[PDB]
Amino acid sequence: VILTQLNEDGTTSNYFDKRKLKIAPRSTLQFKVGPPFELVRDYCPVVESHTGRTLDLRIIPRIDRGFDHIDEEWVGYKRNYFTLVSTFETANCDLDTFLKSSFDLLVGRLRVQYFAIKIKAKNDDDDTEINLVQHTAKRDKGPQFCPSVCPLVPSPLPKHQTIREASNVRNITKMKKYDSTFYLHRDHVNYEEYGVDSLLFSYPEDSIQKVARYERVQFASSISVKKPSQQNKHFSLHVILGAVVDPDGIPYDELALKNGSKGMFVYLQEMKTPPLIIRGRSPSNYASSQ
DNA sequence: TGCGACGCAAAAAC
DNA sequence: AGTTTTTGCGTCGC
Repeated sequence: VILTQLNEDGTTSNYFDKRKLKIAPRSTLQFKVGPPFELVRDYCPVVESHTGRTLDLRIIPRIDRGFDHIDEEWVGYKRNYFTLVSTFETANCDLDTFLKSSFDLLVGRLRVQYFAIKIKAKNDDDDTEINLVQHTAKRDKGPQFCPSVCPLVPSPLPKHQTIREASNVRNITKMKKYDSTFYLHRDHVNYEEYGVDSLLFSYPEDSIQKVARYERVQFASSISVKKPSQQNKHFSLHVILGAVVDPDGIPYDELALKNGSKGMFVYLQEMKTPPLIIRGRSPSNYASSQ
């Protein structure tokens, strides 16, 4: 009834079918590693502005809640939360050096203001985009919002246990313990070490995330989860790493910038999950029906 | 059909 | 060690 896989950090992922077994909402059995991500493609090259060295980039994503591996399918539930986390790494550039340097896109050089991640959901069979929604912990007693673009600096991805432990922290002492894992506070660096043109100082806010954490995410309530044939639709979750540039023939999205003007989120790399099945609100999707 | 809404219930968080 | 918080899902009614 429960199939267990050992995670990289020694925790377990426990896959179970909610058609057959109902587990408490806050049970640790609800936390588990989801489908592995695969490269879709690389897009615009990035180079360091004097050396000309190409920056090696890699998205490092993981799903930590919401998806079970059941009979060779990855299965989520429309009504339930998923968590998708991601960092990126620069294999050829240590963070401290990276933040002091400056980088251009090779398209013809556009200066990179900052790096950022966004997530998307798609129908994996036809590439149609599907809306995602997020809640706060307060859920219906708080606002709903769409996943946002997250400025980030390169970092290793925290272990599954760390994401679990940090999921519902409010206590200040505990927040302090995790702060260095999730944030870089630019206002605490020695400004004299940095040039005006440095990458660190073109990030939009002083508090810069090291990890993009999309928690309490759902597929939009309007999604149709079956095809007309009654076959399940296949969905995929996508993580895109971009460079944000000043807009003043390559893939990009427009972005509401800090100064008000219309930025460009230029695509650098994209990864996606294998096909996902989403179970809808039908009673037959729940053990309560049996 | 199935969706927005209301809120029970059970373990985490403190 | 009691209270509050968080989140899967049972249910009503349109």
